[PDB]
Amino acid sequence: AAQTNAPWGLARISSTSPGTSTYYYDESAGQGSCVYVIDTGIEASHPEFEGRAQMVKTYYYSSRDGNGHGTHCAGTVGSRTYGVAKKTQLFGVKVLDDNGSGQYSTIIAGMDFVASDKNNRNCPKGVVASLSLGGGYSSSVNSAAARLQSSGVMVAVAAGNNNADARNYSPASEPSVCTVGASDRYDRRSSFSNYGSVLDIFGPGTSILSTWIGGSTRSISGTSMATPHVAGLAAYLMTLGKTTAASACRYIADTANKGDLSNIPFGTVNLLAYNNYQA
Repeated sequence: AAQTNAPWGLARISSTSPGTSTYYYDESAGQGSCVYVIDTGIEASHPEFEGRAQMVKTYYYSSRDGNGHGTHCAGTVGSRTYGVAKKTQLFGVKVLDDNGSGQYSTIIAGMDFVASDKNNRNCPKGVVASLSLGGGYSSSVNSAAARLQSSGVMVAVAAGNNNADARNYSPASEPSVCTVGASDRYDRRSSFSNYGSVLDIFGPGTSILSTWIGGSTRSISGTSMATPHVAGLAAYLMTLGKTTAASACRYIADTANKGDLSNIPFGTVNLLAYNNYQA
């Protein structure tokens, strides 16, 4: 399949070269996979989700995305127009309040919830979790991601937006999950994108156009918006049977576009998410 005038980030993960505008992808589009978006929630009524999005857990007075961040990332995972896996199921876990903040205990509880709730769902092609959130280092937030990953969920986490080594950030620094950094439309590391040895892969993260609350669209920048690109790709590749949850991060790393990024610090991997789709 092909999406003309796709968001540049979509076009980038189907292209070896920057600056293209068409998103090429297998038509299976992540059907049969599930991606938990652990965030502010999802405006599941957004027409761009076509009923493929639903809230399954909130840790606040409402399950509504009164922020837009979670709807934005869910859009990059599986929205019709702005999404990588346009057929995947999206489940919303609202661990961030409508101001984008959230305590560690509640983010651990949401990760612990996904690891169980997945056994309640139909995801024959496997389960992915996109975590477009972060904070200071925590062994207990790290271990929760490791538990979610070990339970059989592909865990993609943002590296953080601190222009620093991600090893001081959580869940970013947890070794076993897929720590995702942000690139930009000219194949540079995003000015804010964290780096370091713990990073496994880079994704489009600067000026990402996706869904927003109120049925609108918005472009925002952040490693939080690169994560859903890799989550979506993970669901995509898992639906294709190319990988599994346990090895999806390694596979995306092996099949990435190597060495395409500028201002990648020494010791940080130079790998850009890439579906390697051949029409």
